[PDB]
Amino acid sequence: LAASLACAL
Ligand SMILES: [Ag+]
Ligand SMILES: [Ag+]
Ligand SMILES: [Ag+]
Repeated sequence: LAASLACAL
């Protein structure tokens, strides 16, 4: 989940 946030942004 954390990585998905960083990736998205
Ligand atoms: Ag991305
Ligand atoms: Ag990415
Ligand atoms: Ag990604």
